[PDB]
Amino acid sequence: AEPDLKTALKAVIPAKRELFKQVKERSDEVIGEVKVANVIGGMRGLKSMLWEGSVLDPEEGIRFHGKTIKDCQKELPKGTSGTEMLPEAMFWLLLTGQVPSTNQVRAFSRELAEQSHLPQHILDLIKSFPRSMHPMTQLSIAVAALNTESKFAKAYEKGLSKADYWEPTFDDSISLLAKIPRVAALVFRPDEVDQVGTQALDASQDWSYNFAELLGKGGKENQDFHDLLRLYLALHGDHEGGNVSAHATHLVGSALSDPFLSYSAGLLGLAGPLHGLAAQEVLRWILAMQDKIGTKFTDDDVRNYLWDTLKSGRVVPGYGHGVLRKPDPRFQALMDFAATRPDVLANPVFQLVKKNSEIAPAVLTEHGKTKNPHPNVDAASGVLFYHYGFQQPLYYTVTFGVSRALGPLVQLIWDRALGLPIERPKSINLLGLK
Amino acid sequence: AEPDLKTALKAVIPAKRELFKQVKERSDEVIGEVKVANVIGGMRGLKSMLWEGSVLDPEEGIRFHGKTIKDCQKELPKGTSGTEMLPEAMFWLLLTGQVPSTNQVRAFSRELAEQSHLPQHILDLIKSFPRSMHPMTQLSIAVAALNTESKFAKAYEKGLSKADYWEPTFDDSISLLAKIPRVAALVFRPDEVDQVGTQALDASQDWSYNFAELLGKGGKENQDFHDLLRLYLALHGDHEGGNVSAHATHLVGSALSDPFLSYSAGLLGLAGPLHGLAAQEVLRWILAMQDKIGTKFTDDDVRNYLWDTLKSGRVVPGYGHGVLRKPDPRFQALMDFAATRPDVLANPVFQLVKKNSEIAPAVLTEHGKTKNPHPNVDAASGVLFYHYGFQQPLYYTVTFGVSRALGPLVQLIWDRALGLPIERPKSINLLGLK
Repeated sequence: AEPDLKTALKAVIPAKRELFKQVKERSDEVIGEVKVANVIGGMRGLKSMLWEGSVLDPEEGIRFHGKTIKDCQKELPKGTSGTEMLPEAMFWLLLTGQVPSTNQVRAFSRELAEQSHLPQHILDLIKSFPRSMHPMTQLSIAVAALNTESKFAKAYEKGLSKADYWEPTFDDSISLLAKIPRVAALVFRPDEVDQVGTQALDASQDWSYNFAELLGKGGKENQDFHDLLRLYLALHGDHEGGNVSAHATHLVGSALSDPFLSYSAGLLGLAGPLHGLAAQEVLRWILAMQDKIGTKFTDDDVRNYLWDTLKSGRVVPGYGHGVLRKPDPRFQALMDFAATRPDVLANPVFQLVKKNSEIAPAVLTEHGKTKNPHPNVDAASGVLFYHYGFQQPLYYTVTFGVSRALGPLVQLIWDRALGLPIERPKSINLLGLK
Repeated sequence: AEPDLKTALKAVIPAKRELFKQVKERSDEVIGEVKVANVIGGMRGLKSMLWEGSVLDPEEGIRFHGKTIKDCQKELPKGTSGTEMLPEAMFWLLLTGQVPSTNQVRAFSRELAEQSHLPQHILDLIKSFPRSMHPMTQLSIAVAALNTESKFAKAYEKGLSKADYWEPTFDDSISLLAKIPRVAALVFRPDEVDQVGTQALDASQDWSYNFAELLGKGGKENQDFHDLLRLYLALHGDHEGGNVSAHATHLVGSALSDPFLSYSAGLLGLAGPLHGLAAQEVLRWILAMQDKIGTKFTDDDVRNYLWDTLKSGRVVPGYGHGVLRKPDPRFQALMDFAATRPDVLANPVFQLVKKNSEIAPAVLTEHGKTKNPHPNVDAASGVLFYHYGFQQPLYYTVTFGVSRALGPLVQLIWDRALGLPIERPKSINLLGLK
């Protein structure tokens, strides 16, 4: 009987609190400059928040406590079936700094499954949504409505010591994490709310598998989709604090709003076109290209389509977000998953994504307008979901929403464990900058 | 007719765009330093965001395009009846930089009343809320659900010029502003959704009056509450960008989420105990003090209570601003309103708030820990709502929610008009500060 997640976390809290004390003695130490560029540039490049679980390496890409995507694919536990790392395990790692054992992960998956259920009022609330309501709005709303179940909100109202803030924060995070796939499934399946809302989960089986089950893609016939979904959810869990969904969650949480409310704010940010639409834009762009170039096509047809796009003044979606000298290692992980699956490699839409990734970087480099010409994770994700029958791009941010619960909830727990204060920058008007 | 609000705004957009260009030539100018204190201190004192409508003067308090609270009380238009400045007028002033005429305000009030109506699905959504759901959660959720009516979300989806982002943003802001009092009234009155949801508003009357009407406090017998409600909503509209409800709105809005979604995020922040509970805390504290000091007390009984509170390690809620060297001029405005009304002066609980404001500052100064020991607006607001029959403090943040739509929506419109980019600071881990 090995330590469970809460216990593992308690063990590493004291070293973090100590590290925090050491850093705090250097409060007065100067680490950067603020320029006008930063004030009017949405704080671009201004190092001004704390985030523990992930740091972007300029050469290796995103890393979780120093572990690369490849380190995680090897070290982190897998499901009962399949080849891919579990998001639960990624969560463990983000929270504790440590790789759980398989045994530990199975026990955590079991708790997640035991807390998956929803109050009747949430299902009633979802049933009131019109068909036209955007799925991200549905997801944000239903997550915020679960604040009726917040142990943190109740304990704060009863009186709670600051040193105890993290415990009910942790309990609400696990609860949110357990319920969010079922909420997402209900957004996917508006006509099945009563049944999907109360469908009993296989408690032996993992978080992604049970999400797949609530989407109507369970069983052994879908074990490759399960592996995809595990991988996707793991890869998208956390990417530093500066992205809007993470920052919004931190910010709202810093006023001591519970995690249901805080992540709802994160999801309202993720609903924003400049933040959660990249995977859809890419799939749309690839489909259009396929339509134009035809199903059987030549390296030249692709290469010259790219030139036509760039000479029009359009961007090539899914390329060049990064600072890296190579592809986003999250992209590479998705292509490594593909390489083992012959039916995916036989899909002409995937073949076009792959061809494009061998050709577009050189085109973008010659063209010279983007700082970095390499693919990011959004270049491959949409297509892989498309291949398994998720052919309505509008819902792809929903899946992103499920994944992006992991990192921001971890940071909330830590924010509370350390006692980080309310987030309060200082504003200035344009007249004031002169 | 004189120019309507939209037109007045278009006239001042080019000068702001020009001013923005002048500031942008100075991008490279250095205006501050970033310390470790700032990274671990929720960005405290880091001047890093833009906010146009309000700037805090260290001597005069909050100012709106350079106008004090007293400048606004004198210059700004009033209702058909009453003595107090209208929030609609304050909105005009925040948006345009200019005092509207009375005629202009009446025309804007008429539009607000004509757009107050709600879709059937929002009333169905509100009916699904359980009695236990916190009122702020209800308000945040219902505001986000109105994104079904967003002109900005639809226009972005169809394709829209970046220089035209502000127009649909403006239209969604006015629409939100028009509907939010009716949404708030429904949170106050869950048993009357049928009537309060569809009740036609008097178009000749102002925004606060019609809010009062939807709360079940319309008519001539309530003309003083109307004036209170006007004053309160005006005073709380905007207080720089750094507060959580403002910052969250800006932040989520910078990813181009529409104003319904963006202000919903603002309201999830306002639902945080560290941001929207101050009026409640103060009222609870004054009532407890009243109970303790008894029927017959002196200045010393009160003075001793203050010492007991501070020696316990507790704060005196409603006292102590971060910069300002006098009472908050928003407090003074609320006490000036009281002084005119004999009914309010006959309230024992009001008399105790006033006594405390003549005594506590000297006590807090002697004690020496509270940085500036003067009352702020939270010292007086709760009691004045209590006097007019709002006797469940749980709902006081809802009223705050209505008011705080004004400033953040103005800033969104400007963010879009100037083309401000997505808000994206840079995070760092604790190990990284070493």
